[PDB]
Amino acid sequence: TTFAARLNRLFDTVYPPGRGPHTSAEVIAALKAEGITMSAPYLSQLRSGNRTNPSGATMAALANFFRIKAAYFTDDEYYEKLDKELQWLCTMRDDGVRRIAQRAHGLPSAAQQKVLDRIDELRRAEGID
Amino acid sequence: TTFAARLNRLFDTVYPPGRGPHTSAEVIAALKAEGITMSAPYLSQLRSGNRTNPSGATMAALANFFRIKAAYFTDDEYYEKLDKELQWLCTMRDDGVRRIAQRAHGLPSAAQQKVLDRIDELRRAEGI
Repeated sequence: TTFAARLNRLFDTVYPPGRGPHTSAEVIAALKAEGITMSAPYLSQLRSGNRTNPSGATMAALANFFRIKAAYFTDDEYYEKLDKELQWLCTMRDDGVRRIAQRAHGLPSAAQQKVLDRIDELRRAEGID
Repeated sequence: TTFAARLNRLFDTVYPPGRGPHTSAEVIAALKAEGITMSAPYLSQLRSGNRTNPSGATMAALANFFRIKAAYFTDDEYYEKLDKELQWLCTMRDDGVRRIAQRAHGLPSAAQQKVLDRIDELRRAEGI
């Protein structure tokens, strides 16, 4: 929940289909495309963490870039109100979870539950739980 | 499957997190902000299909907004490779499968397999 934390978070979960995440320069690019002078290193130093605490414009820019609200960055709660769906994304990019979802999509609720229950058996078994 | 639909297919699949599908108006405005200009009711009739076969450049600026490639409208290869994969959501979203899918993410490589195995063990109990 540093700046660079929630920032990179975006960088790793929000991006167009058939496609990987945006580059820093891809962001910088879009930033000049709406007329915004942010130095490309000024992205890096902030993603690394060399001097956190950026200004609101500096924040609202890249919130509006990813097309989410900058309350994400400020309000610790919206961060959490969001991150659910936001995590949820990097969930469904996972083959395995895909395969599973696919297969178990045709069982009855009753049988799909055993799956859910079987799932639990294995997280416990891994020390996940 | 025609532009008026392919463009309508996009508003209803591609939209940002914690957000509703994209709006035509906010589509026009967002382009304008680039310095890029486009009519409101052109698009409206465009989406109605009351004016098809648009500028090669009209398609581009428009894909650019949705952050996808322009081929989505021309190239059906890229398309089917998408919208059916874009069709993943509603079938794999809010189903109850939601939890099954989101619990299962944490799992290790071997574990997910045991779950794949467990499913056929359950399908078999019906017919497979």
